[PDB]
Amino acid sequence: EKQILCVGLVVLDVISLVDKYPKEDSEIRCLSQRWQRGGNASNSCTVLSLLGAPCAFMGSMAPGHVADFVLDDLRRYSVDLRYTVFQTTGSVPIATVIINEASGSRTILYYDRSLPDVSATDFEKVDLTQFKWIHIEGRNASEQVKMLQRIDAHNTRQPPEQKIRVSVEVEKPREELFQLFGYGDVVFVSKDVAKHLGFQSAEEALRGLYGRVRKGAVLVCAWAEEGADALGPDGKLLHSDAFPPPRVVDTLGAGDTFNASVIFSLSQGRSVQEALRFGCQVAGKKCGLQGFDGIV
Amino acid sequence: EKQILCVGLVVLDVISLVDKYPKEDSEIRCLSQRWQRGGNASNSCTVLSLLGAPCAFMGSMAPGHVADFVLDDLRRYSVDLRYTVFQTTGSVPIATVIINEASGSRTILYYDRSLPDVSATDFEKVDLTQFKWIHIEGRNASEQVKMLQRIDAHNTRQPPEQKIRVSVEVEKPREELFQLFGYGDVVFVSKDVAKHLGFQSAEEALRGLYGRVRKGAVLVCAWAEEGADALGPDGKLLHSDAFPPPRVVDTLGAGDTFNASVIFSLSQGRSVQEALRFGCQVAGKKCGLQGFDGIV
Ligand SMILES: Nc1ncnc2c1ncn2[C@@H]1O[C@H](COP(=O)(O)OP(=O)(O)NP(=O)(O)O)[C@@H](O)[C@H]1O
Ligand SMILES: Nc1ncnc2c1ncn2[C@@H]1O[C@H](COP(=O)(O)OP(=O)(O)NP(=O)(O)O)[C@@H](O)[C@H]1O
Ligand SMILES: OC[C@H]1O[C@](O)(CO)[C@@H](O)[C@@H]1O
Ligand SMILES: OC[C@H]1O[C@](O)(CO)[C@@H](O)[C@@H]1O
Repeated sequence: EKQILCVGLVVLDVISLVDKYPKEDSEIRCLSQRWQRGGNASNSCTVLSLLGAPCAFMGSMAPGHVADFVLDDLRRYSVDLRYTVFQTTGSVPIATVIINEASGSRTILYYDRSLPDVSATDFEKVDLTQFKWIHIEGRNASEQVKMLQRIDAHNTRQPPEQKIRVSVEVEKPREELFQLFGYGDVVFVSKDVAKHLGFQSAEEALRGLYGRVRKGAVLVCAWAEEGADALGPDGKLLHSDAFPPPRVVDTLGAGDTFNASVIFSLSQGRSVQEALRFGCQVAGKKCGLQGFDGIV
Repeated sequence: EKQILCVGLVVLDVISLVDKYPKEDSEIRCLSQRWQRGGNASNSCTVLSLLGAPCAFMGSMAPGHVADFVLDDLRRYSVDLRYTVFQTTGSVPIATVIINEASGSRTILYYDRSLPDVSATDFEKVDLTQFKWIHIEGRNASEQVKMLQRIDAHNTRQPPEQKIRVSVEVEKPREELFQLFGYGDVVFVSKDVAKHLGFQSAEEALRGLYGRVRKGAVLVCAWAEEGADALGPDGKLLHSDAFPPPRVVDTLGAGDTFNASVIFSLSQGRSVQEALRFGCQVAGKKCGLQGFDGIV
């Protein structure tokens, strides 16, 4: 089977579990603290690997002990690391994550460490014939548009059944990312992006943004407890309710779990309605568990 | 001049500066992140060194790069490290500190790493003749009571002007620490401890706890924006208003700055009223500055 490639950034999540959300200006004893490999596209590889899809991760890396921790972790999941881009400057970014044990909330303090991003030129080296699906985590959009253009160009020269399917995620409310709406077969837009653009529900977001996707695309917007919606070319609004666990313990990476699961379901040939439901079910199962392993 | 000894624990503060206090379940970009040597008694040594008092720090240490960072930092301040207790298990504890750039608040998530504490037996090795003042950060009280007993025993055999002056801090609302109230010439009790015991002001706390200190002792309770109070044997309540800076930027270690400053003022022979005022002034100056260096 051909692999699913994810392009994005691995992050070191340094996770502090507390029994309540820290009141400002207090001192609180943490229940525990752990390191966990993170990053959106990186977490999606974890879930795709767990679901049984061969996959490859492409991101920048800076050698060192943090590098070794996260790369060792990806290897444990049998994620193909062929296209790691080693950088000679900067370092693996760090996210300081507070998990409220009472609600499973996650609050993320993020700190850029100036690691250079994967470039269009880096991407030119990928052997596209190896992949049946390529997922791109939106970050340095002007370069990513070039990567997406290279995939399109490849696709024109292939039969309908050998075309690489493409998804993109637009998760941060940053202007430069919106151009990515117009690329890919599947476009994931976050609730945060939606709300930043003045939309109040997944349905408003989809109706209000659909005109920006490429002809034939499916636009997907997950909305936490309210489930997830999608809108395709036929104009039909699709929805799944959320499937919460009996007790929500850890929502760090729930959206990434949703994304990977939708990608997997669609790549298996399932309908958008089915993918939305599967996505919500796996994400909801993940929320009732620490980390990712117990989803299967 | 004889030194001032502080017994306590060095902590690595990993500090994230943000422009607002993180809303639960959000993602926020940090303005910056830095390492800073911390720990109560450890921060007090920093300030005493800056004020021009020769001092020594005694705490547990676990070799490694964190150790090297904090020990190198203490050496920069010319703090005597003769009595470092090297441990072969556990590691230097880590405090994850969120500083709200808008208010200077500090919110501390603390994570024990099972480093063994300094013991009464460790303390027996100290050459008491070297010190004119010994400050003890309240932690493992049953052992610390033994250290305090050894200092008392030493003192009985010395002239009034060669007696070592002693202070203790009771900062955490933990039962085992309250026994320490009955030791030392100067007893610092925190606002947090006071409020945990049902007191609503520094004055209520002092009137309500004075019966627990040893005959002749001065009990001190700092109350942030409301200044600091003290109560000695003569029954007179003493007070200084706070001296806030024009802009409060960083209150991490303000209490430790207050403690060190009161200790310094008293060790120089100043009155309790003067020490309280000096303590409030140096602390307030420290609050308008990142870290400690600019206080002098
Ligand atoms: N609290 C919850 N209860 C039940 N299901 C949830 C909950 N939160 C999220 N989900 C499911 O996860 C899907 C994706 O959640 P999303 O709103 O994308 O969270 P996220 O902030 O992107 N997670 P993270 O990857 O850490 O950023 C939602 O559509 C739900 O189906
Ligand atoms: N916001 C403030 N404005 C002005 N002065 C302050 C302020 N906060 C503290 N101070 C001064 O610092 C003294 C000690 O503050 P305290 O209430 O002990 O804070 P703290 O929580 O122990 N600091 P830290 O060492 O990080 O735990 C107070 O008595 C004041 O004199
Ligand atoms: O992108 C930074 C952060 O977002 C996440 O990927 C969650 O989706 C975290 O794992 C990572 O630390
Ligand atoms: O004791 C743990 C924490 O308390 C402080 O000493 C402040 O008084 C911090 O510097 C340290 O990280």
